[PDB]
Amino acid sequence: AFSYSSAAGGESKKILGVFFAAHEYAKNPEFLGCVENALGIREWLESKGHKYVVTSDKDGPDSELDKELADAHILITTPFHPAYMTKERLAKAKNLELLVTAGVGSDHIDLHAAAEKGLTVSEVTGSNVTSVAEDEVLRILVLVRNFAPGWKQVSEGGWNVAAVVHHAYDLIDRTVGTVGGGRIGQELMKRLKGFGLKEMLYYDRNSLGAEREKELGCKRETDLDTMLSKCDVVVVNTPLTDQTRGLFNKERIAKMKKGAYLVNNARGAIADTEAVKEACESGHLGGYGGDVWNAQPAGKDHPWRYMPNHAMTPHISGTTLDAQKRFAAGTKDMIDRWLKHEAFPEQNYIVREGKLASQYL
Amino acid sequence: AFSYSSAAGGESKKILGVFFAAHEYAKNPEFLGCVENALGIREWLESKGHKYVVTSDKDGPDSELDKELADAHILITTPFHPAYMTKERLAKAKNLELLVTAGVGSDHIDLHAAAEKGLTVSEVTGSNVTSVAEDEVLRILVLVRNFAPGWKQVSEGGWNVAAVVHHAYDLIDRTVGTVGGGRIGQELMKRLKGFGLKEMLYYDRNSLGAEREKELGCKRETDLDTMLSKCDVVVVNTPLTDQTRGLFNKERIAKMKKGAYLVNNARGAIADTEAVKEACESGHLGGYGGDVWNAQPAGKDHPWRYMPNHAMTPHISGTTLDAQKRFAAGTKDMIDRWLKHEAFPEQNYIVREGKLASQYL
Ligand SMILES: NC(=O)c1ccc[n+]([C@@H]2O[C@H](COP(=O)([O-])OP(=O)(O)OC[C@H]3O[C@@H](n4cnc5c(N)ncnc54)[C@H](O)[C@@H]3O)[C@@H](O)[C@H]2O)c1
Ligand SMILES: NC(=O)c1ccc[n+]([C@@H]2O[C@H](COP(=O)([O-])OP(=O)(O)OC[C@H]3O[C@@H](n4cnc5c(N)ncnc54)[C@H](O)[C@@H]3O)[C@@H](O)[C@H]2O)c1
Repeated sequence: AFSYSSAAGGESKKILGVFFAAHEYAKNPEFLGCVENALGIREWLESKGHKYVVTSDKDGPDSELDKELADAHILITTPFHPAYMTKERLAKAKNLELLVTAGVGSDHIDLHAAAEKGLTVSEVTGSNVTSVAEDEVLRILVLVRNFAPGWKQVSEGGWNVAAVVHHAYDLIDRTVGTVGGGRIGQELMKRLKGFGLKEMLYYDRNSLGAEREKELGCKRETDLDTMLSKCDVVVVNTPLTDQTRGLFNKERIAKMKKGAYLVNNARGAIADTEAVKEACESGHLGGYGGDVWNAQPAGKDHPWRYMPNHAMTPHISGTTLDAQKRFAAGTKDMIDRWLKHEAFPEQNYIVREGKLASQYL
Repeated sequence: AFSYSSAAGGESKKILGVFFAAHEYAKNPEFLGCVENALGIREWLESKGHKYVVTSDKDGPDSELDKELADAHILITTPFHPAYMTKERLAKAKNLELLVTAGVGSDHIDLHAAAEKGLTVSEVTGSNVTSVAEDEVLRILVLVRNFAPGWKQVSEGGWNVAAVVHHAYDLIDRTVGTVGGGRIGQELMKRLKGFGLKEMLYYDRNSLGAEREKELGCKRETDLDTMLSKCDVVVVNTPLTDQTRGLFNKERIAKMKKGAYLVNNARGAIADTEAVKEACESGHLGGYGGDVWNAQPAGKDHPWRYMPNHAMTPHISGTTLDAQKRFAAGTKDMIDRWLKHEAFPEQNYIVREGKLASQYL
């Protein structure tokens, strides 16, 4: 009922948010990361005379996302329920100036297309990198120690120790490799310190400190194939870039030790769907697990749901209640800064001044 | 077909082993811990002119265990499929001199009764204490991060991030308490080092080093109730003694923080069955998980199978293929030493010279 705002010329800005529905779970106000509570920023936007419109309806061209997209200045996405911003969707977005990811990973945006339009793309760098590091250890131990079939077995009334431990091992004196030595890569190695690994290995374009490598008890592998062929466990910790799409194909998976484990809480598309299914069926992989899929939601018939020895979940690790707090705060901050014509922290920029952040090249 | 042995007077000794069946999984000879492969010691016993008899049939009084028990000199048990050696069963065991546990925890033996008969009870101290420490971290992360419902959800074709993360948290800046600062207690704290806990706490009759406490980043809690009321997560790491039976009752569970997590890979009976079920149903417990049950096998109707927020499996953690190697070797060694009238390592003795090891008092 108020026509103006505290912005230039009192132009009312429209902020569009796409979040999953929490339905009854939204009764917990700590549950910020959902369409119902919308990061708890509605009153703070409405009180500036700005418009705040949110939806969980992002799929197909009849979507609330496509309706509302035309006159939106600011788009908030979340990786857990990601608005896929194609060249077409960006081109219809006539007022769009800022794309902010409530989480980490902005690959659900056409970054090359956003860059060409001079749009700004940002994410809450660092906000759930500890949460994913914890979940990666979870997935390693669950696959190595064969937890899931055992939990299934006793929940359905059975008792057969052998049907579980015929495929259960200890992590001690095994070799773990992280593809990526970024924030999550490093938080993983910090958390694998006490497990008495043979070696902790990382592959990245960037050497860490010699001092950092000592701190993390890790060693750099120059060649990826050289790292993979030493590893009992492989963890994916890169963004989804043009370099990293389908990086874990037939060829690259056969380069891994027989019965080795593949954990991916980075992005599904970094691992070829059919290649992971088959190597799980053959046993060339001891198992595959992660919260991330090449389509979000994953179609009912995504094979990663039904393949053997999998530790799959929906996209949960970076959106625990504790993670939601951090990326909510970071999202509000960047919208605050944008309205104040203030630079974001340099690390939060994925696309700025028509250029992609070096880690997406 | 040979009537004598390399023992005193060439008395053929009978070694009785009770193991679970591995059926087809016994095709893997690394799968030592099963009735079919029987720790791979048959030829080494038979070649000394000793008798080796093994069975998975240990339950009821019509059992192969009860038939064979009468004339057995040496009994090998395993906690994963434990022969319950009651006062009655011991009294029928006319030749029995040595009870050796292929694993750790000999509570499935009436130790007070074994002590009265002057029998020797031993276990492979240290043999799977790293394996259980790993699995305890597994169970903590699985319960805190709510893995299991998510794995169930996607395996049955669903997709609902909220139905999982409404009860999913991060471990960082939370407080973990281990009831027991023994081998597993210590291997747990070593593995929780990198998780940025608020505090790592332990309760034990025995202080560790001041130097050890620094090494483990831990602090001692004198009063159990004082430890419990600070703890987001509680891990059970004591043997099942007279002190520790039903230690986790109604009263003691209500002393834990609301929505706190209880992990038990020690022994089921340390936690009252109904008390754990109810506190899981009320949410006073965020969840309960472990591989150990007060009856082994657990009856089809054990409530811990069907209660909410559980991370239960059969008894697997201390009998991964890697653990089986270590307790097989230790069992063969102690039988070797017994035949040579050689003392076992002091730590392997549960019952010696009519006395119980201090940690079972
Ligand atoms: N499951 C979740 O909820 C969740 C949450 C957080 C992040 N993620 C995913 O994890 C990714 C990693 O996050 P982060 O915080 O570690 O980011 P980061 O930018 O700190 O780390 C990424 C690392 O990858 C390296 N890299 C990029 N392309 C490479 C290539 N071709 N070869 C070698 N190294 C390459 C970079 O040098 C960098 O060190 C995110 O981009 C996101 O896709 C998922
Ligand atoms: N799930 C499995 O497969 C598996 C495998 C290994 C052991 N376990 C169980 O774990 C138990 C612990 O194993 P461990 O290797 O740490 O043994 P440990 O003897 O090194 O540690 C036990 C600790 O409990 C303490 N303790 C005993 N009674 C106590 C009491 N009333 N109050 C306070 N402290 C008390 C002792 O002081 C000791 O430090 C075993 O007895 C066994 O029951 C299970």
